[PDB]
Amino acid sequence: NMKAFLDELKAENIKKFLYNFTQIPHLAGTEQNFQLAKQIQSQWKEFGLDSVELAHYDVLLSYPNKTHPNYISIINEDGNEIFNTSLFEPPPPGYENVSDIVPPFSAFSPQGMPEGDLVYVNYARTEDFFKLERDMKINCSGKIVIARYGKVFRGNKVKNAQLAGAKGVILYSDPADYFAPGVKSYPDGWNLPGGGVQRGNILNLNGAGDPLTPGYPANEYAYRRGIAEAVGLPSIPVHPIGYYDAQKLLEKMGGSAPPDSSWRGSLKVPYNVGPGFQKVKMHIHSTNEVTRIYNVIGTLRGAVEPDRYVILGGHRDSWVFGGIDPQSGAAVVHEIVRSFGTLKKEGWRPRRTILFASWDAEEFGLLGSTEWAEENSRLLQERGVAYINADSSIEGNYTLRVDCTPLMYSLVHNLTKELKSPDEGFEGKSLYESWTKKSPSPEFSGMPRISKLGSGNDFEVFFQRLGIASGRARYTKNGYPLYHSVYETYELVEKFYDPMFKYHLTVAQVRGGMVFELANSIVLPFDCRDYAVVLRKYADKIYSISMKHPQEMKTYSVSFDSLFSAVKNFTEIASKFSERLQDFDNPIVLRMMNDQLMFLERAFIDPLGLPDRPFYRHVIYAPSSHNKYAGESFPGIYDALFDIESKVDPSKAWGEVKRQIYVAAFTVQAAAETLSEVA
Amino acid sequence: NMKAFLDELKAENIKKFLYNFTQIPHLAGTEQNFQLAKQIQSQWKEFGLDSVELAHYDVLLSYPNKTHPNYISIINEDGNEIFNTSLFEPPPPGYENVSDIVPPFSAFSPQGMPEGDLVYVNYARTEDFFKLERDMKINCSGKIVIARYGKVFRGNKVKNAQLAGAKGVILYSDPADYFAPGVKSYPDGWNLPGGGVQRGNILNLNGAGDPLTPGYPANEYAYRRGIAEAVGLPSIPVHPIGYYDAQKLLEKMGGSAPPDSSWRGSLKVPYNVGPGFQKVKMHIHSTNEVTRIYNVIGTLRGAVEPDRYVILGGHRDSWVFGGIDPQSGAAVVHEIVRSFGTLKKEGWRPRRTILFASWDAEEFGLLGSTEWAEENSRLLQERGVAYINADSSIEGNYTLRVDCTPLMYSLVHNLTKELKSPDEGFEGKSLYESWTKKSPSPEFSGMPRISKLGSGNDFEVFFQRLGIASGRARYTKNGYPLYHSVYETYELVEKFYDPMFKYHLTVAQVRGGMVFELANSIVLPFDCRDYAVVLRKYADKIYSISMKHPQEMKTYSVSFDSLFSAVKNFTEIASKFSERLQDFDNPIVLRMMNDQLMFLERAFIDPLGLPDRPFYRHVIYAPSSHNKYAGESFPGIYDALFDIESKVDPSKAWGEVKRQIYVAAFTVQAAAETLSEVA
Ligand SMILES: *[C@@H]1O[C@H](CO)[C@@H](O[C@@H]2O[C@H](CO)[C@@H](O[C@@H]3O[C@H](CO)[C@@H](O)[C@H](O[C@H]4O[C@H](CO)[C@@H](O)[C@H](O)[C@@H]4O)[C@@H]3O)[C@H](O)[C@H]2NC(C)=O)[C@H](O)[C@H]1NC(C)=O
Ligand SMILES: *[C@@H]1O[C@H](CO)[C@@H](O[C@@H]2O[C@H](CO)[C@@H](O[C@@H]3O[C@H](CO)[C@@H](O)[C@H](O[C@H]4O[C@H](CO)[C@@H](O)[C@H](O)[C@@H]4O)[C@@H]3O)[C@H](O)[C@H]2NC(C)=O)[C@H](O)[C@H]1NC(C)=O
Ligand SMILES: *[C@@H]1O[C@H](CO)[C@@H](O[C@@H]2O[C@H](CO)[C@@H](O)[C@H](O)[C@H]2NC(C)=O)[C@H](O)[C@H]1NC(C)=O
Ligand SMILES: *[C@@H]1O[C@H](CO)[C@@H](O[C@@H]2O[C@H](CO)[C@@H](O)[C@H](O)[C@H]2NC(C)=O)[C@H](O)[C@H]1NC(C)=O
Ligand SMILES: *[C@@H]1O[C@H](CO)[C@@H](O[C@@H]2O[C@H](CO)[C@@H](O)[C@H](O)[C@H]2NC(C)=O)[C@H](O)[C@H]1NC(C)=O
Ligand SMILES: *[C@@H]1O[C@H](CO)[C@@H](O[C@@H]2O[C@H](CO)[C@@H](O)[C@H](O)[C@H]2NC(C)=O)[C@H](O)[C@H]1NC(C)=O
Ligand SMILES: *[C@@H]1O[C@H](CO)[C@@H](O)[C@H](O)[C@H]1NC(C)=O
Ligand SMILES: *[C@@H]1O[C@H](CO)[C@@H](O)[C@H](O)[C@H]1NC(C)=O
Ligand SMILES: *[C@@H]1O[C@H](CO)[C@@H](O)[C@H](O)[C@H]1NC(C)=O
Ligand SMILES: *[C@@H]1O[C@H](CO)[C@@H](O)[C@H](O)[C@H]1NC(C)=O
Ligand SMILES: *[C@@H]1O[C@H](CO)[C@@H](O)[C@H](O)[C@H]1NC(C)=O
Ligand SMILES: *[C@@H]1O[C@H](CO)[C@@H](O)[C@H](O)[C@H]1NC(C)=O
Ligand SMILES: N[C@@H](CCC(=O)O)C(=O)O
Ligand SMILES: N[C@@H](CCC(=O)O)C(=O)O
Ligand SMILES: [Ca+2]
Ligand SMILES: [Ca+2]
Ligand SMILES: [Cl-]
Ligand SMILES: [Cl-]
Ligand SMILES: [Zn+2]
Ligand SMILES: [Zn+2]
Ligand SMILES: [Zn+2]
Ligand SMILES: [Zn+2]
Repeated sequence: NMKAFLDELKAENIKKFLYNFTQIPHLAGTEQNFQLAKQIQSQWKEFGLDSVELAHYDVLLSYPNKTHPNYISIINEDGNEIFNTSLFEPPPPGYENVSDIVPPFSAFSPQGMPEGDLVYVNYARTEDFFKLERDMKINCSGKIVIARYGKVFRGNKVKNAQLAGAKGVILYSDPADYFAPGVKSYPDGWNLPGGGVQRGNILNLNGAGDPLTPGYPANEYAYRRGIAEAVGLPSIPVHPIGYYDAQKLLEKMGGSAPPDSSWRGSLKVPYNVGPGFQKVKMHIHSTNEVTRIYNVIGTLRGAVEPDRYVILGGHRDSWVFGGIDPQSGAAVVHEIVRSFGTLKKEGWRPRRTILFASWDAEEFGLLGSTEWAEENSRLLQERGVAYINADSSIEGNYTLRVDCTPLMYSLVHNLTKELKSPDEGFEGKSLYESWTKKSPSPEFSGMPRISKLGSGNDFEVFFQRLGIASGRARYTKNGYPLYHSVYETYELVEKFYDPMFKYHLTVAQVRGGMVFELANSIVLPFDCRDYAVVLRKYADKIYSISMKHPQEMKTYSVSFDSLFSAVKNFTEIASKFSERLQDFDNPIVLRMMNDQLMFLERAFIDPLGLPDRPFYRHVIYAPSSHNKYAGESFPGIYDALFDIESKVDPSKAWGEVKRQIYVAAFTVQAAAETLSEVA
Repeated sequence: NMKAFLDELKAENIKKFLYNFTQIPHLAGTEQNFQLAKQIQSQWKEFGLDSVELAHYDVLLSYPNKTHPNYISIINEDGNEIFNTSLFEPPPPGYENVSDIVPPFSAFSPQGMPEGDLVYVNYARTEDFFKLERDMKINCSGKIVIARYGKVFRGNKVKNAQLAGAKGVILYSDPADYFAPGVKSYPDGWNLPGGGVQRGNILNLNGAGDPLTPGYPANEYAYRRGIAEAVGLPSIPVHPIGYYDAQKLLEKMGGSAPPDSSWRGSLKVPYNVGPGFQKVKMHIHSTNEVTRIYNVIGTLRGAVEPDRYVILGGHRDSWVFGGIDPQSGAAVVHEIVRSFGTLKKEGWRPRRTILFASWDAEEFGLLGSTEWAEENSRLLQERGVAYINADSSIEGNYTLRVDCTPLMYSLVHNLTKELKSPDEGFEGKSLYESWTKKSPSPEFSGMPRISKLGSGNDFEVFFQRLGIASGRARYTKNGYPLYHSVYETYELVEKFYDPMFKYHLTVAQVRGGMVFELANSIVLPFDCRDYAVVLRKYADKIYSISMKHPQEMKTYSVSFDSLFSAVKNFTEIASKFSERLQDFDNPIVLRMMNDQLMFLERAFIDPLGLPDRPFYRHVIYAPSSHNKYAGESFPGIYDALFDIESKVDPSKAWGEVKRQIYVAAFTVQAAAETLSEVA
């Protein structure tokens, strides 16, 4: 049973694995990450899984030219390079003989050497550019943005800069965002040093996966698009830097003052917006190449319903050592596997099949999970019960953070009531109790906050494309300063985040317990009434956004009646379905009603996808078009409404709002009807 | 059991229903067809079904203007109308007081009054236009085609004419195609009189359904496209005529002689190609309007697997009386229903649920079946076992004609061995025996011909869009002369086609028996090895077509290795799966293996659809792009190869051939892998 599963999980084992996974870098496409794949595969076999395979793909990756390094310069009137940005981050104590630390770079930047005047765009959010071009009338065409990291996924910043006419982008970490007050830089605390730099990709893939093979797995015979028809590439060069290098570029900034204090970081600088101050010159030399990646897929066959899959997955590739991101998730998955395999060795099997995955190339655009899911989509869509992600277990040590589909709200509520809080001041009390005192829902009542799933991690294809119920759980802060830098080490974790490994252990219990229950409970632990509740809230919300335009709603006859009508029927049919679920015995009726619960998330998929994003097919949730990390509810209506006052042809824009209301109402009705009696 | 089902079916009942369904016209969108819907619904209730509902939709239909009739004219130098074509067909004996016989028209023609010179294009097939523009260098721009009916779906002719620059199309029935030697015109035989005219729509919908709501059901709150963004409308006027009116238009034809004898009909005319001879003028005045249609859906709940649906469906709407098309199919469905409901009344239930449908508006583009399937797609795709169509039971009286997915080849083989042939000279012998002596397969061996499913009938959405295994069966000739004319009456059927109603009865046994077996057999009666066999044949075929371009295949490295490799694995995995299907007991393993058989057809669906035809998603079969009625195998590769010697950029054209090989190979592999062990 479950308690046996949970008691077998040990903090010491997690620590031991984390140490083992973080001694060398494990960058996607390198031999070191292949070797770790082979190790994971051996150990998952010894741990007891029925099978463990490597699935490999040849996908577009991106690396810096080892002999022609990337950097940024200030240049004078005569073209001499008076300031050069660092070529590498200062390696942390004791790691100075590690080879193959990839220098800071923006994966997938095109090559180029643009010169021009700087403009400072704050976080390069959609609204930051709105402030620039609309209020301040500053024009970014032919300019070079600098933008600080924070708030939104860096791909969105680059996209916004492109559309504003920019010819390059420089990203940097501002200490207002990445330097927490009163704690020391690494190695003496967990803050970002001025030489530290955040790596990461800058693609705008919108669920496509490998940019060369959208729709189809990048296997041995795959037909690849030419690089110019590739999906999601930036067309301007991009490079990130630390805040020491950034102070040098920002201190000379002229032109307009910052519009208000929310544009000002905490470097001792004016934070003028520009343009200009001498010029800035980018040197970027990174190549794209097709490179083999390896997913490890472990199978633990179910005893009764082996054709029903519960998937626990997270990535293995890291930018550098991956002490938090991802090896603190991976070390948790490893111990979960060990523990399931221990039960299995004593003759136990879960009722449903469990798949365990170590994904590759997540850092480069979720490529490993996506290619695999493109290869196995027919299996996943007819047999896929649930996907639980397993990236970083900790990004802080304050409380639990859970993002999931409404179908798992009750499962998570119940599970955390049975678990001991690891928090200081809640010993004896339940994880539910600490989590809900520390992070209460705004949306009602005596309950913990659970957020919407956006994207930016490996659950994306499973949820947004295929409609498999998904969740994720980790310990969070009240990203983190050392995110995607060389300073993310084992030492960072043991010394400053989780010395006892008890937050790790709690996350392993939450992740492992969700999976256990999904794989073993007789009736699937999904509550469809939870979907009914949030659908009303999302419909109230999208309605209020529309009601900011009362005249247009009158003129174009914009009714939401059909959506509220669908949400009411969903509520009603969902009640009747839960009554039936309580009142029945009989392996056919059980299978039928489980298939209804399993397919309910599936019912929200529209095979035509959302407008211009064919691979985002969930009608209720999609990643925000302005921030891949954030989920948006009723995304088709929300985007049809966004900035609608600026459109040229209002009747066409409002026509499209109404079309999206119709699609959402139809889809909510049709979802509901999957829970009606079947005949 | 089955024999009980079959013995309850009576020829007299079929005759009785046919008579009842053919006394007045039942045109889609008229009150008469609504009344027949209500009648069907009452009777299916009295016959015993658990429920019977009307599902209605508001769809774009097309009617002639009652006060401004459509016609064609010859006009002289001064614009006087010297010949006018008939306004109506001479009504048959005894029906001259029937009101609301819709005059001949081409449903969905736009309005217009074009004048110009005639050009004669034979059947207006793709190759006919190739002969015109390529060999004979005749140019159809600003001209008016006339084309005879035959060979290909009339929508394709209109499309071909449009792309050739034509400004109007006149369709007519040539006696070489619609006047069988040695039999008399109606009412004294079954031939087309010179005043008879073939109605029918001329849309190019490619699976879209209602032209205003592609993707989504045309329900009460549907957002409709404007008519100018509508799907599949012709942009030139079209009108059909009989061969008396056609002789008048053809006799004066000048310009080039016909290129050979296959362009010559059997009117005593030269069959000159034109252009010119005086001019031709079209008067077309038909409107498009949104009109309510009604499907009747009957449910017979399954006793064990009520969440698994076997669907028997056919249309109810007719152009006029619908004596063959469709009421001879509908009268068969009615008796099948009666007969199932009789068993039900004696306490029996089928194992799986059976749905019975009387579709509306099939004649206008398969709109009734498609809208319903767009509304219920989530149900159909997770629960849909099979669809059997039930249009015209007879189009002749020579032998059986069966088109179906390979998955039903063995079911149909077995079923027809248990049925008595109704043929003259095969009394005592089996339907299998007559069918295979009369119509032997070219493709191998001692077996009857079974054709590929194309489209042009209500199975389209179920098979080509949703991937539900489908079939159809009817008696055929060695279309038929009176197709879609006023002369298609009950009398036509009783006097000349099937006086005893024994061909009807045989078709009711074949249709009803297929459904019985699908709904009641413990293991689904699908043989996946049958798919393996035809996949090799289709891959040999597509390969041979490519090998007509050996140089290009060398230059661009066009390999089919991946496809043959996928077909071999499918063959192998399909053998192993059938071994397992024989060797097992246990309601879970049974359900699992049935789900594997049910989803196998589903596995061939590509959610991105075929290029430019998003609603044709089956990778193995699609309607021919040159003839909606004909199925084409590996349609994505075949269309990438079609007329490839004429493309401007050969490396791009051959690039697209290879991409399609990759899609087909991936899809065959992925389909196969759904039949592998599940964990
Ligand atoms: C939520 O669930 C309910 C089911 O309880 C469902 O209600 C349906 O609403 C539609 C109207 O929106 C109803 O449509 C009617 O159907 C009848 C036949 O039974 C027609 O005669 C009616 O048509 C006339 O009136 C229209 C409206 O003014 C006219 O425009 C039209 O031209 C006709 O004159 C009418 O269309 C439907 O019957 C009910 N079903 C019920 C009550 O069982 C509702 O739609 C669901 N919500 C969503 C978004 O799906
Ligand atoms: C039909 O079924 C069979 C399964 O029985 C399946 O065979 C697979 O074929 C591919 C090759 O097309 C194999 O790929 C290999 O994988 C190994 C790892 O196990 C690699 O080391 C190999 O890579 C090297 O060689 C390549 C080819 O020259 C190089 O291009 C590459 O860069 C490497 O140097 C190789 O890729 C795969 O392992 C087998 N699986 C087996 C035999 O189990 C076949 O693909 C199926 N057909 C289709 C269309 O799916
Ligand atoms: C991580 O742990 C594994 C196994 O516990 C270590 O890999 C083993 O290393 C020993 C000594 O070289 C060998 O006997 C085995 O062949 C290895 N097992 C494998 C690959 O499965 C691995 O060295 C540890 N990594 C580090 C850096 O400490
Ligand atoms: C979470 O736990 C609650 C309380 O145990 C569960 O709700 C009860 O479930 C039982 C078992 O079916 C019902 O008889 C009770 O009537 C339910 N009570 C309440 C308060 O609703 C709930 O089902 C659990 N959720 C899961 C496991 O998904
Ligand atoms: C077709 O058959 C049906 C029923 O067998 C006939 O409809 C019935 O007509 C009688 C006499 O008018 C009434 O008592 C019933 O109300 C009708 N039943 C219905 C609508 O279900 C129908 O008239 C026949 N049609 C023709 C043209 O013969
Ligand atoms: C059609 O009938 C043939 C002959 O009865 C069936 O094939 C046999 O099926 C039985 C029952 O499972 C097997 O034990 C035999 O070995 C099969 N024999 C042959 C010649 O293959 C076939 O399964 C039937 N097809 C259906 C009902 O789909
Ligand atoms: C790295 O830089 C130099 C200069 O262009 C050259 O040797 C080599 O082509 C580069 N490597 C690449 C493009 O991968
Ligand atoms: C920047 O680097 C370039 C190329 O190596 C060099 O010419 C220049 O001197 C450098 N500038 C400084 C200040 O070091
Ligand atoms: C973890 O522990 C303490 C407890 O509040 C906290 O103050 C400290 O900042 C935390 N560590 C990190 C890295 O957030
Ligand atoms: C039928 O024709 C006449 C002339 O245009 C007119 O009375 C009426 O508008 C027409 N009906 C239509 C367009 O439905
Ligand atoms: C054709 O019909 C028109 C309109 O009714 C009329 O003016 C003309 O006379 C007709 N031609 C003949 C030959 O009847
Ligand atoms: C039906 O019966 C006879 C038998 O051969 C045939 O000659 C006749 O042409 C058939 N009827 C039709 C309409 O095809
Ligand atoms: N999690 C990685 C990848 C995100 C993505 O490519 O969507 C990041 O946030 O950088
Ligand atoms: N069966 C009808 C309709 C075909 C279609 O619209 O596809 C015909 O052939 O006219
Ligand atoms: Ca891909
Ligand atoms: Ca529609
Ligand atoms: Cl996660
Ligand atoms: Cl048919
Ligand atoms: Zn990560
Ligand atoms: Zn990361
Ligand atoms: Zn028909
Ligand atoms: Zn027809």
